[PDB]
Amino acid sequence: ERPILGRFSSHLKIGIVGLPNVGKSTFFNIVTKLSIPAENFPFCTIDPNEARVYVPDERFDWLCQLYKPKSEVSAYLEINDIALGNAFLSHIRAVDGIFHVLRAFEDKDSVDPVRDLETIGEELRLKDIEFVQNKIDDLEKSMKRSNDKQLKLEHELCEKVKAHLEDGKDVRFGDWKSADIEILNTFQLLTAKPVVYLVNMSEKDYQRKKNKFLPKIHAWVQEHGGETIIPFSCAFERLLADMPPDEAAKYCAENQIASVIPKIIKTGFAAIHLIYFFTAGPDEVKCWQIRRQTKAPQAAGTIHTDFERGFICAEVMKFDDLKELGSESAVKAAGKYRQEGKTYVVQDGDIIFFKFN
Ligand SMILES: Nc1ncnc2c1ncn2[C@@H]1O[C@H](COP(=O)(O)OP(=O)(O)NP(=O)(O)O)[C@@H](O)[C@H]1O
Ligand SMILES: [Cl-]
Ligand SMILES: [Cl-]
Ligand SMILES: [Cl-]
Ligand SMILES: [Mg+2]
Repeated sequence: ERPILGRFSSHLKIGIVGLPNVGKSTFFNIVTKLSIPAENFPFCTIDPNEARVYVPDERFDWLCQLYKPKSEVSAYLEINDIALGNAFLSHIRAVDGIFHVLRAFEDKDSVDPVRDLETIGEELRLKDIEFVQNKIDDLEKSMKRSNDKQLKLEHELCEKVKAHLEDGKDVRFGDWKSADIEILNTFQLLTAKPVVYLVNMSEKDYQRKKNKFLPKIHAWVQEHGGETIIPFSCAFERLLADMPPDEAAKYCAENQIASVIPKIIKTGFAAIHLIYFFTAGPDEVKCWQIRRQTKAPQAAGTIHTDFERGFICAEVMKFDDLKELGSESAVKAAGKYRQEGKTYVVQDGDIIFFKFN
């Protein structure tokens, strides 16, 4: 319903945030080892702390089996290893979502995730108050010399925002009007950025699917957003990425265990409000990355500007209808090759051909 809280930008990043020595770089290096080579994004500089990972998708893979196309193109998630400090917030402001890593395994100076959640939670809210407060000063200083309604509106929000933060809540979970969000998105505020909780634990805990700290983390999250908790073992994953495909498959069978990195990649990608639509022929099958609540013309623009400027229609078929009926010819036969106009919001998984001029 409401507009999305986050920057109206193409190149979205997710940051690895957490207390020191909980698994941040060990998780990043697993991610890095699975990354796309930086030379394949020639328009971008990929710093050593940055990596981009293919978003795995079973629907995408099925479309590659069907068309057996010449070019298979995936979407990607950009993950940023950050660092806790002050210059910590430079790297943290430049991302659009947080992999909040939390330590849930015993050492071999204390072990507690919910305490670490509070430390970072509080530390995040405080530096947002610091941000809001300064613009609160700058606004009312300028309102002395101007009668601008926008200065008043921005001032009213900044007061309501600081109330929310002092009340012990994150800007992300406020009940904001559409126009408040517009102003909020200018501020790039830390607690406006979405979180995916990654509970790092032993390989034993992970495989057993039980952990002493998990119910205490889980119940806390329900009281603070209800965001996704993915339990994972950083050691197991490190171990598993270091071994080749069939050794991994033998290991996964014999230990009755499986990697959750794909789920982590998928969940992070969705959590920062990205989706994609497919295009699919023998030429290529490609995932077309877009923000949620994107209308069909703006989606078409992402391929070629003309597709938007002279937009006629988007010829869209759902994935479920293609896998069921076996081919596009067959989907057409059943009158399921729909035709959508300029106010059609694109669904994740839509397979689209655009008509224009
Ligand atoms: N599930 C686990 N079991 C055992 N050891 C682990 C597990 N997860 C992480 N570790 C170890 O704990 C350490 C965590 O450090 P690391 O992953 O480098 O975080 P970091 O990047 O140092 N965070 P920061 O200090 O903010 O830079 C590593 O040396 C890991 O080997
Ligand atoms: Cl850094
Ligand atoms: Cl440092
Ligand atoms: Cl097209
Ligand atoms: Mg690190």
